[PDB]
Amino acid sequence: SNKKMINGGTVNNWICINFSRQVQDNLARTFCQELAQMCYVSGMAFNPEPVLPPVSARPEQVEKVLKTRYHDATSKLSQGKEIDLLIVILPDNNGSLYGDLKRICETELGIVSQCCLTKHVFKMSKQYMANVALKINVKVGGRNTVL
Ligand SMILES: Nc1nc2c(ncn2[C@@H]2O[C@H](COP(=O)(O)O)[C@@H](O)[C@H]2O)c(=O)[nH]1
Repeated sequence: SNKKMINGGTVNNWICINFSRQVQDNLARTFCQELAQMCYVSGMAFNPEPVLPPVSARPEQVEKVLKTRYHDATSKLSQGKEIDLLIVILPDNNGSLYGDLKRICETELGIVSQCCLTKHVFKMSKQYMANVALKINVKVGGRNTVL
């Protein structure tokens, strides 16, 4: 048996930010759609569409891009609703970007985030997607089986 979802969590509102120069907008878009689909069919409630389309940013602007995109997306929601998930596409080798990302999301924005390496965005294998869905589920309060 592979791990599966016991209780599927809910992602009604999400956005994507891309930090890889090898990834065009449409590919980030397509990647997130496949991930959203996997999350759903695994047992989550997961909106097939993001609050805002993906945006591409330079790692040097991590603080600015995250805070601005967070503000703009949140202001788009019905009053009192909040963003459930940020999906981040990042370069295979990213130095301090991963850590910066997590510190900002954890301690300033208070948003759940899922990082995805460029290599996986190009391959988009079903096994990868299933694994990332499992991680997302736990992060938003769902529960998975144990082996
Ligand atoms: N743990 C960790 N993962 C990283 C780092 N940089 C990129 N990643 C990628 O981020 C993914 C995990 O993302 P998370 O689930 O923490 O949002 C891993 O698959 C890994 O490929 C890093 O510095 N530390």
